[PDB]
Amino acid sequence: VNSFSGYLKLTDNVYIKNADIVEEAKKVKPTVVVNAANVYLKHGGGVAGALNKATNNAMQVESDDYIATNGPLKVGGSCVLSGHNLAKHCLHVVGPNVNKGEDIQLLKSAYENFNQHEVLLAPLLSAGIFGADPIHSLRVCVDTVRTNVYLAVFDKNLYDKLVSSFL
Ligand SMILES: Nc1nc(N2CCC3(CCC3)[C@H](CO)C2)c2cc[nH]c2n1
Repeated sequence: VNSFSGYLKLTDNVYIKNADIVEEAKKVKPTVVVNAANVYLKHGGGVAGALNKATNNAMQVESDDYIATNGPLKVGGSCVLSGHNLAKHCLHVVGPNVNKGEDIQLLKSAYENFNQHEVLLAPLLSAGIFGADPIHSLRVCVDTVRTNVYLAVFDKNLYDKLVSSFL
């Protein structure tokens, strides 16, 4: 039993909800919140920009130190950093950005990072400003993640379309 509330159960391990991931994180304080990161951990917009704003830019400060030490992530890769006031940890995961020409096959690799964590609150990778089809992203998530994933979907219209079209 965990503290996630009001989710629709999609499969054995995947749950979905129409919710702002920022407000969901602040209420649940999950062990792991997933950020829709880029390789430079520059959290300017989308889910990343919103999560960082909620940390009063502490996420960005921590991220800049991480990059200065380690260099950029790989597309499809991840790193674990602090969750600040939102979660114990933030798993920064880089899904491919279609608006940069990045290979969509890397979306499966991106979701594989979730399997290193027993329970996660996450957005749909490569959705929103990353330019991929959120329906496809959900399919890859379901077919790749084996740990317990709670998806927060910001747009109510998109949430209903995801549910109604789910196979
Ligand atoms: N669950 C959730 N998702 C977010 N994003 C941003 C927009 C897209 C649609 C294009 C990509 C995704 C929809 O879920 C993911 C945000 C941003 C702020 N808060 C959020 N909360």
